[PDB]
Amino acid sequence: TRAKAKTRSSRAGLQFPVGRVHRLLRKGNYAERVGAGAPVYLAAVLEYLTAEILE
DNA sequence: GCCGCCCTGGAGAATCCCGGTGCCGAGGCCGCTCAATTGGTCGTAGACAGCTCTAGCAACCGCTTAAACGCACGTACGCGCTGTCCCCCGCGTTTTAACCGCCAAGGGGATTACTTCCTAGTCTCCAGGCACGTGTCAGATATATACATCC
Repeated sequence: TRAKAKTRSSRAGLQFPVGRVHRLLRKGNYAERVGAGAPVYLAAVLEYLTAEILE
């Protein structure tokens, strides 16, 4: 009985994809392990910088 | 009496406005579809605690001595002014090639799918290279002592 799946971006209240950023961090040869909050934080920072330049 | 010239009225055509209908840009909807999500398991990265030894730090001392500082002088150089000439800019005219639109065939390269096999990851065991400490040894250096000599 799986629950209703929701995205990690909606959990973090973001528009940038947390899962895509996590996959690019895991396959980008940056470290052996990637923490859970690191793609959330990096997606938030990227979304903020995009918001500043777009405004 | 006959013919020519000036003044004024109503009907035909051009233009503005509105309604019906067709076409371009964008958004909602649907379908595929693959990558994010969820759930469970497990190994290990890192947090935590503990002991030992070394570096840093605040505030003080004392001594030395070379660097910093202050001052006077002088003169070299930054800067302003003037001349001059030359070279770059503005403009008119002529050329010319960039740009766009065309063949004509062929290869390079990006994808999609598939097959195969070689090579690199992983695991276990072992041994020798690297790091550290030390005994020993030959080259470099300083002086002890003996011989020739000037006054």
